[PDB]
Amino acid sequence: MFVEALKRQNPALISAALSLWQQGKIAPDSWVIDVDQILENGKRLIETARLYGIELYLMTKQFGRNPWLAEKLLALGYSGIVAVDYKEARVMRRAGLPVAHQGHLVQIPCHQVADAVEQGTDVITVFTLDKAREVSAAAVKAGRIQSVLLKVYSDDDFLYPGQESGFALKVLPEIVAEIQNLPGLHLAGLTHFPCLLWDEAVGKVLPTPNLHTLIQARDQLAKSGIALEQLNAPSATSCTSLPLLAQYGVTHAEPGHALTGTIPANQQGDQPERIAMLWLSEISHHFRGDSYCYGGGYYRRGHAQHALVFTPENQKITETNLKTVDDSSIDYTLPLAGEFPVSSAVVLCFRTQIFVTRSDVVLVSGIHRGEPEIVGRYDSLGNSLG
Amino acid sequence: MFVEALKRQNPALISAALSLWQQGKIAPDSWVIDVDQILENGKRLIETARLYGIELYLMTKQFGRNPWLAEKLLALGYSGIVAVDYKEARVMRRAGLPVAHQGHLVQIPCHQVADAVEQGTDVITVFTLDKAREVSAAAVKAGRIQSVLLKVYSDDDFLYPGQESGFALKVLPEIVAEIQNLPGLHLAGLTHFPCLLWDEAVGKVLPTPNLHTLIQARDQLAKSGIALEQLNAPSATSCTSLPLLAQYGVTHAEPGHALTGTIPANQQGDQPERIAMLWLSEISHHFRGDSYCYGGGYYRRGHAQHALVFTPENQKITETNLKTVDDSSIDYTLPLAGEFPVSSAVVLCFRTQIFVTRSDVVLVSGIHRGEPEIVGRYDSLGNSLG
Ligand SMILES: [Cl-]
Ligand SMILES: [Cl-]
Repeated sequence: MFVEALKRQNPALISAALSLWQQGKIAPDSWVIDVDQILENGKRLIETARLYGIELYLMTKQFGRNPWLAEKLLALGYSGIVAVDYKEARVMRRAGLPVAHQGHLVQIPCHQVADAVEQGTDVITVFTLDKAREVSAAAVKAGRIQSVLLKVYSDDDFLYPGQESGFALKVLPEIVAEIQNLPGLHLAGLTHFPCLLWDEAVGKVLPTPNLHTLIQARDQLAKSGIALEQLNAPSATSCTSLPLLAQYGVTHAEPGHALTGTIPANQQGDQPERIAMLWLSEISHHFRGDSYCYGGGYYRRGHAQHALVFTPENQKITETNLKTVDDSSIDYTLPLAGEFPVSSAVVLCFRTQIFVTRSDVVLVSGIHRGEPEIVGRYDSLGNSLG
Repeated sequence: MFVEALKRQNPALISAALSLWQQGKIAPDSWVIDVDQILENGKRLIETARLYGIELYLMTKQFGRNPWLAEKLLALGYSGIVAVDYKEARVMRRAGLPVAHQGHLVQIPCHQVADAVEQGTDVITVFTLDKAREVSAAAVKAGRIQSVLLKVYSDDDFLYPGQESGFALKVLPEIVAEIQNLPGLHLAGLTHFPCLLWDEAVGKVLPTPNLHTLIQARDQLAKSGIALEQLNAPSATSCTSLPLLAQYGVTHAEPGHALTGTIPANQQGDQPERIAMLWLSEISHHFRGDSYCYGGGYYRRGHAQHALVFTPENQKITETNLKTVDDSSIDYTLPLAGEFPVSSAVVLCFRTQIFVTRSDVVLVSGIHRGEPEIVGRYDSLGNSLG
C-alpha cells in the first residue's frame, strides 16, 4: 500500500537498498531505514507541533523499538519516549533513554511499578483503581509524587481487540475522587486510543468518537473544578493532523508511523513526511508457476499488495503483486505472482508493526548525499545484531 | 490444550513458576522452561532413537531458538542442530554451535551460501536447481564437497502455506542427473514436511502422503542405482513415533516439540516426554465483566483454551477459560472469562512457536530436586536478556 508513495517520495531508498543487497550487506527480511529521512521527518513534526504548543512523545514500536533511532530522534526536541509496553520500556531504559509515558497501550506489571516510579516516568497511564493504588504505594515509598493519566471510554467508542480498557465515562467522577485521595499521585490528565483515524471514503484523517469522549470527560470534570494539564490524544499524529488536534485543545500527541511517512494519509506520497522505510527480501524458490520470497515481515493489517523484483544480471526492476497470504500459518515465505529467478531481490513497502514480526532493521545514513552507509543493524525487538 | 497434561506430568513446574513470580523474578509474557525436564526428555529421545539407529537433529524454533538449551541438549548426543531458517542458523553460529542441517524449511539466501558451506553444514536442503548450482559453486570455491538433500513433493501431499516447495516427483530423475553432474555436491538424500501428523479421530500419529512420496522417490531412484544415505522425515518426531519412522527406513529425524512434551499425542499427559514449559502472564485490568492478561505469547494454531489464575493473598488457584481472541489485531492483552484481581498471576499451556511471538524465555533448573533456580533469561529470538 506504500509502494506508490515510496516511488514518488524516496526512490533513492529503493536504489540504496538494492545496491547494498547486491554488495551482500543486507540480508532478506530486513526493513531498510533511511536515517537522513526519518530525522528530517522527525524535525518537521517537532517544528509543526511547536507552533501549536503541542508536546510530542516518540512512539517506536512500529520501527522495532529501535534504541539507536530513538536516541537520535529524541535529540531533535521530543519530550521523551512513549513505551507501548513494559518490554519496550525495558529496551529504552537499558539504552539509558528517558521514558516519558508508560501504561498505554499496555499497563505496568505489579513487580515493575516501583521501577517505573523510581527510575522516572513523566506520566503513567492507569486503567483501574487497583493499579492506581499500586502506583500510589510505590510513589509514597520512593518519596515522590507520580503524575498519572486516566484512560477513559464510552460505549460508542472504537474499542479494538487488545485495547478494551479504561474507566467508563459514567463512573469517572467517582474515580477522580478516589485518585485525588491517593497520597502518591497527581492527576495530570486523560488519554484514549485511537483519537484520530484515517477515513478512506472521505480521504481525510478525522476525529473518532474516542476523542469526543476524551473531550466530554475533560469538560465534565471541569464542571467540578478539575483542571487537567495533559490531554493525550494518540493515533495518526502527523504534520497535517496536528492542527486538528490543536483545535480540540490536545496538549500532547504521539507520532509513530508519521516518522517514517507510513501513514494512511500518505498513500499518494504527498504528505510532508516522506516514506523512510522499505522491506527487502529475496526469491527463495518457485512452485506451480509462482515465485516465493523469504517471509518474516508479514503484517495482517499491513495491506501489502505490490512487490518490486530486481534481477542484478541486467539490473532490471519489475513490478508484480503479492498473492493471497494465509494468515493462519507462519510466513516462512510469501507468494508473488509470476516466475522470477531464484536469488533475485524483492522490495515491498506497506504498513507494518515491526515489533510483532521477526524482521531485521538495517539503518542506512547518507542517502540524501548519495553516499549510503549502514550505521546499525538490529532485530525486531530492539537488539543490536553487532 | 496442554493444561491437562501439565497438571498431570509437571505440577512442580506450575508451583515453581508461581513461586518465582511472587518473588518478582518472572515478568508476564514469559515461557518458563523446566531445564531438568527438557534434558530428561532429550535423553529419552536419544536413547530411543539409538535402538532404531535413527540419528537426531535438534529443532529449536519452538522454544525461541535458545542457544543455552541448544548447547545443553546437543551434549546429550544429538548429531547437530537443524536450523529452520538463516536467522536461526545465525543464533547458533554466534553461540559457537554446530549446524547440521540448513535449508529446510527455509532456503539459504544467496549471500549466505558461501558461509554455510565454509563454516560447515552437514547437509543443505535445496528446492531448486538454481540454488543447487549456488551451493555447488560455493563448495568448489572452498575446496569442499557439500552434501545436499532434495525436497520432493507430489500433488496429493499435504502442502501448507509457507511450505509450498521442492521438486515434483515427475521430474526427480532429471533433477538427480543434474545434481550428480554438479562438481561441488554429494547427493545425500531426501526430505519433506510434514512426514507424520497427529490424527485426532484415530488418536494416533500417522504417516502422511508426504512420507509416502518420500519413500516412493527413494524407491524410484533405487531402480536407477541411486543410493541415498539420508532419508530425513521430520514433523511429530517423538519417542512413540520413532518406531514408526524406523519401519519406513527413515535414517534421520528432527524432534522439536517432543523436547518439551508439547506434542498433540500428549494431550492426556501419558507420553514418555513430560510437559516442560508453561506460559506465565498476569492480570492487567478488567473490562465489561471480564479480566485481561498481558499478551505477547498468543499463537493462532496453539489451541489455547484454559487458564489458571493465582491470587497470592490466599494462594488460591482457579481455572478459567480464554475467551475468543481476534487474530487480526495485535495481542496486547488476552481476554479471560470472569473477574479476577488486577496483578494476579496467570498460567497457560498450549502449543506455541515461540520464535513468532514476543515472549521472554526463562530457564529454570533444579525443579526435580525441589530447588528451582533461574539460570537464564532470553527473548523469543534467542538473545540473552542478561
Ligand atoms: Cl539476475
Ligand atoms: Cl491476591
